[PDB]
Amino acid sequence: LPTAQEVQGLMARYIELVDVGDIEAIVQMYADDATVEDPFGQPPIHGREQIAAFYRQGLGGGKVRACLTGPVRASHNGCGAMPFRIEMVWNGQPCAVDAISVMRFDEHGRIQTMQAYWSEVNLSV
Repeated sequence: LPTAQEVQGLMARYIELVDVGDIEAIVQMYADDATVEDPFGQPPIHGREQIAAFYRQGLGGGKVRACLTGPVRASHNGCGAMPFRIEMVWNGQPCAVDAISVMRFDEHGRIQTMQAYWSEVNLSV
């Protein structure tokens, strides 16, 4: 179970992997039975294949950038939350999303649950 410092490291690493677009490396951060709710409010997806498909759809387009917009907030029970911004292209036009990711890690340091808070009010095209 990651310490608060280790959570800061892991969640920062996740953003780095999204930024360079390494689908396989992202998927390996997840527990094999992990759930993802992105955006929060939508039905969860379950398991590494479904999670792989999700990131392939989102990042497979090639030109996606992601960065922390503030520090990772970490707990002492293997959880954390971070503010970030994703920049993509739908239109040929640049668009961006401001989001917050909340993660719970398991006792092996893998992501058990991820929830991403955002909606169209956080979108700019």
